[PDB]
Amino acid sequence: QVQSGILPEHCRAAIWIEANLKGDVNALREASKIFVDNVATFQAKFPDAKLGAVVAFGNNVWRQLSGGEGADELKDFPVYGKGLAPSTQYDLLIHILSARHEVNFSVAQAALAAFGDAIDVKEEIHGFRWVEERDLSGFVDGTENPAGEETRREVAVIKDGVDAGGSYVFVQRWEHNLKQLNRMSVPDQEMMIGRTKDANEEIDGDERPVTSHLSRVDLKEDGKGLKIVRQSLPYGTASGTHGLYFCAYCARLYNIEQQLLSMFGDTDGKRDAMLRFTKPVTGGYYFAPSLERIQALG
Amino acid sequence: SQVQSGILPEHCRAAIWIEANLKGDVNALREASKIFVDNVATFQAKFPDAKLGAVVAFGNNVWRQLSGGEGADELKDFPVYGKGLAPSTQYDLLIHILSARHEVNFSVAQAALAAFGDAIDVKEEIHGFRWVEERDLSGFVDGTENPAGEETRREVAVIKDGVDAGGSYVFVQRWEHNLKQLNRMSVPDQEMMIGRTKDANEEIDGDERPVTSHLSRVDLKEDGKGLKIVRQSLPYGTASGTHGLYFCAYCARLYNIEQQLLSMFGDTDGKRDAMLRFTKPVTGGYYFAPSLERIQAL
Ligand code: HEM
Ligand code: HEM
Ligand SMILES: [Mg+2]
Ligand SMILES: [Mg+2]
Repeated sequence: QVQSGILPEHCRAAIWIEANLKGDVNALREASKIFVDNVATFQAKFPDAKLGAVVAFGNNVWRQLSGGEGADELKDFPVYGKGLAPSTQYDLLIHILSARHEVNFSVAQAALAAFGDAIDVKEEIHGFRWVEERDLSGFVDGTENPAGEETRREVAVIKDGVDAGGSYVFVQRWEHNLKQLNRMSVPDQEMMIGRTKDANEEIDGDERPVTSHLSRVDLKEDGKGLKIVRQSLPYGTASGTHGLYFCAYCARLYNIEQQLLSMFGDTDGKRDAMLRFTKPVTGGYYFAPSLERIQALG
Repeated sequence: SQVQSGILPEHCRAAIWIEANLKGDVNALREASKIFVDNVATFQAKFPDAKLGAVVAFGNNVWRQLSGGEGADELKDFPVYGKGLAPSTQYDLLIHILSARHEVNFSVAQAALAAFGDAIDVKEEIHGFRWVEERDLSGFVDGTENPAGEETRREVAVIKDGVDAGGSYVFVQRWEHNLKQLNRMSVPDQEMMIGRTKDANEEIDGDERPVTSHLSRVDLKEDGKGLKIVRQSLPYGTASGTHGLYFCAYCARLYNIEQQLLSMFGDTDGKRDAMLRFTKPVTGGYYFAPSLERIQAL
């Protein structure tokens, strides 16, 4: 029932396509069915790829396609920090991930064929897992991410109601200034992230700055962590633009927003220390329906 | 005389090519090249399962200065062929990294950039990927008649004796495929354009294909002896944006490559390669890849 791209762990490669609707919103109905059917066919042709994909929709298009039912939390991505985190809300998100980039590429071509000239691609980003699953900063990325299908479902997949089997998705492309990073001592970098670099051990929350990344995003409400399922990957070229393509799924948009309010100064006036070397340049919220809901579009 | 490690490996899944001009004193390339090949050895030691190789190669002007004009008798700036049908974008430095792991290639690319630093101006960085069934993005298998096995590939690509023993000539040319234009062609028309059948990759007899077919352009014999080259080309690009083939070939004789270019681009018999109906080259350069010992003697 859940779209196949939310739950797989440890993908080696991904493709994200962000697009605006140029034509009739009804063109997205048949296109989405064709695409998720294509994904199933590719899974059968390439069983070792552990392929999955997600089609997700921006607020205005999803309100139209759903007749206003459900997706109670969905909204256009606002700026956070009054503009520190920009807003680039689009109509359509396609997320493809697997162990084999060459399979992802074929699936992306299938997606473009399905939607045709109804969509205007705003960016297409090819993510790759780097050495030791580290972000390009050199810090391991993923350690506290929900692990195993059971917990990942609990965090990311809506349990009941009209949206059962769906998920909220957030995507935000960051551009790393690695020269600025390399000007910082390793201890300074470690206090910026909140974990040690080589060994990847958490620095005690009582002993690290409240601006450290972990202090910004490891949030609890009455002892209950506001968890999300991250699917982020490095992207780019060594000599040109490079960074992290951040992607997160959650059964509640709330959990993602609270982390963004924290990181970008809205909650307590303090900003994530990572902004000293990297910055976000896109941002969008999308709703990923269940597969049954996609099939019911037309 | 040891060959650089990136010339001979077969069926690499991923590559990075960096093309750059010299910004500073050519003498800066001496230590930088020695650092780079040492870095390559380090990454081979750290990631034995990547089966990494790399090549540093030099354009005519730079190499004439670094070598004092000795050897590399065939090296020259890449000319335009076909009066401009093949454009010329001769740069000073080529770095070619290939392996089983794109993420290791990326680290090696970063090492190259750190070693050469501001002595170079990067003109393009291209990330190649092997596609399904080793097909070019046109859908045709690419590599079938490439020299196979270390012994034959050495014979074709690696200079055997003299001052340049262990070295090789390199040609790189980036192509931009118009897949929409390709898909307007019937499969039989496409097969007459290439000279092999599409699905089964059977060679079409030379008396059964047009003289403009790719194979008729490049499968050249002189007194019965084929003018062989070692191709390392890979697909590159995004599904929605620029995509094509990054063509790369190694040969102990630049002559073999040039004869094929004169054929493809109309200079030999007034006919040109049928592939120009859907794809076009947008860069072109010749480089000399010295032996590893010669790099140590820089
Ligand atoms: C440049 C952008 C980012 C980079 C390089 C980055 C990197 C990291 C690293 C190195 C960790 C520690 C290891 C781990 O547990 O995964 C981490 C953790 C985490 N990140 Fe980020 N991150 C970025 C952006 C974001 C954003 C935008 C959000 C949320 C809106 C976020 C949410 C989280 C969460 C929830 C954790 C787990 C914290 C914990 O419970 O310990 N990250 N990230
Ligand atoms: C868009 C650019 C190109 C594409 C898509 C392409 C594709 C192909 C394909 C599909 C084959 C047949 C399978 C094989 O034997 O590998 C082939 C063969 C070959 N290509 Fe190309 N190629 C391109 C450019 C070039 C260039 C620029 C050269 C030479 C300068 C070249 C030289 C060769 C050679 C020598 C062969 C082997 C021919 C034989 O002996 O049968 N190719 N190529
Ligand atoms: Mg924690
Ligand atoms: Mg032949």
